[PDB]
Amino acid sequence: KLAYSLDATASFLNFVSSKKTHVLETHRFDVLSGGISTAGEAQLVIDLNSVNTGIDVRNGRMRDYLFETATYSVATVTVPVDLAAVAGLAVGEDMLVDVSATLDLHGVPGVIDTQLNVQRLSATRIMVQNQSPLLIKAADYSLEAGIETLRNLASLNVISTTVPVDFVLFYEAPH
Ligand SMILES: COC1=C(OC)C(=O)C(C/C=C(\C)CC/C=C(\C)CC/C=C(\C)CC/C=C(\C)CC/C=C(\C)CC/C=C(\C)CC/C=C(\C)CCC=C(C)C)=C(C)C1=O
Repeated sequence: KLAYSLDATASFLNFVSSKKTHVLETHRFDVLSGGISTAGEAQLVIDLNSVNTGIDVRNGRMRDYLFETATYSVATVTVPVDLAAVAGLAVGEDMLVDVSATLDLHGVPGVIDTQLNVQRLSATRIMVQNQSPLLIKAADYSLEAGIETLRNLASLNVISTTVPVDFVLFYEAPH
């Protein structure tokens, strides 16, 4: 079934908000899962209820009014992968992989065309990370209404609708 499992505790995915005059804050999802099937389909499942902004009231507002987690508990990324290309990586070697990754977020699947860095760490372990800075536009996933609700709740003049995302994921073959 699975050629690789996500090492959930070693892996992270962060996103960055900006409010007011460039007050940047990096937030995280504390719970990720995933794997790569023997049919060559890599998946990352992001637990939207695990959002961590450092502020409990804010976290609650993001769950309820932004992601609407009672409807959308998770966001799922799916990426076809060449398992032979990954297998052929020497220990320590990297490769760039151009992907059309599907992101299912907030009830709107969309494609992220980006480049990933894949590096082999051991006979069983690989590290996968965004090669380049990666931006998500809220409006692409019908999240701009959510951001406006957050802005109003916090009495802010402006919150940016463009959100950088960074991740470092570790996938492990069966040992
Ligand atoms: C009381 O406290 C409060 C405040 O502070 C005092 C506030 O500021 C505020 C105001 C609030 C804010 C400033 C926060 C506003 C929040 C904003 C702007 C964020 C909006 C978020 C978004 C638009 C999106 C969030 C991002 C995600 C869900 C991540 C999506 C995931 C992405 C893009 C990753 C895609 C993955 C890939 C391309 C590949 C993944 C790799 C694989 C599958 C492996 C492949 C394998 C191989 C081998 C190649 C409130 C309400 C408050 O209550």
